[PDB]
Formats: sequence, C-alpha cells, structure tokens
Amino acid sequence: NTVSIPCHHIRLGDILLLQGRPCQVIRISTSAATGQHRYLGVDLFTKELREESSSISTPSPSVVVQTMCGPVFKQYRVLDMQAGHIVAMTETGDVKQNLPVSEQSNLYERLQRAFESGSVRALVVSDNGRELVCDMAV
Repeated sequence: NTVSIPCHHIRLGDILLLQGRPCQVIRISTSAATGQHRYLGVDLFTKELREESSSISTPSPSVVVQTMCGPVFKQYRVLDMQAGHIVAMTETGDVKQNLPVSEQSNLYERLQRAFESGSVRALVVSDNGRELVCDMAV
C-alpha cells in the first residue's frame, strides 16, 4: 500500500503519505540540523495540513537514500457519474457504487468532460478503507 519515492523526485503538488495520510505537497524544505527534507501537505480527505520529514537510509557505503512514501494509486473504470460521485469498477469487476471525487483542480468536471467523450480511468487513493478519486487518466 506504499510506494517509495526518492526525495529528489518529489515536487510541489505531488501526493505523498504524510503522517500516514495522502496529502498534496505544498511546501518543501530542508532541516539545517539533520539534512532531512520536510514536506508540508494538505490531506486529500480532510484538508488538514500535515508535515513529515524524510527517512534517510544508507543501504551501501556512500549511498545515502532519502525517501518519502507515496500512496498506491488504483485505476478504476468509470461506469457512471452522478451527484458529485462516480460508479467505478475495479480491474476484477468489483463495482464501487459511490466513489467520491477529490475537489482538487476541478477533477469532477474534467472527469465528466472525458466521460462524455470507456477510455476514462479514475485514479483512486485509499486511506483507512475510504477511497477517493484523486486524479484521472485516458
């Protein structure tokens, strides 16, 4: 349920797990004392601000790895759209009747636009069992 992401590949707007919750990164800084990077982000589900500092590992001599964890995004087919949510289907055919859609960057209107023109995929993040369409693909 976690993707390891090197810090040097993390940019503003990326979605990371911060304190275990999927958050859109809004500020990146570096600790003067430790060298760790600090990520400030907005919880995609609750919109609270959360921060978390990178983990530093040294697997081999002279290799210093700083990483953060990103969520695993699932790709769901979009079968219908109604009332700000979608009806989705997983790869195996499991129907999700009532998937909410992130308010980020006019996602639902863009989804609806592409839906109206079976190429759309909803990109879904999970947190504590709750699923949220947080991006789209065609």
